Amino acid sequence: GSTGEDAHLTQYKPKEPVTTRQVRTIVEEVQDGKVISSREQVHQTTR
Repeated sequence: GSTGEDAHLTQYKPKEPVTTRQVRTIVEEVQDGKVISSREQVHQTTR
């Protein structure tokens, strides 16, 4: 009987009892994936 196969990430978000940083507000924006219109490209199914 062959063994199974899977994957996982060893890294994880550390949960501290108290954070020094106030973290009043956060941001997350990049140039990539801007999506100006996404109409120039043409896609269709194999049918």
